[PDB]
Amino acid sequence: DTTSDFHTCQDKGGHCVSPKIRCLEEQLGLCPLKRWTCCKEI
Repeated sequence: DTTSDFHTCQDKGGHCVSPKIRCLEEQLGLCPLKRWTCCKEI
């Protein structure tokens, strides 16, 4: 991508969390970094 235009993480569910964060509910989206999960609240 040249710009953020897609189904992101924080938008449909919750914010992007680094692969060591308390996930209340894990969901699917786009986070630009690493193994960052889209977590619906922490």
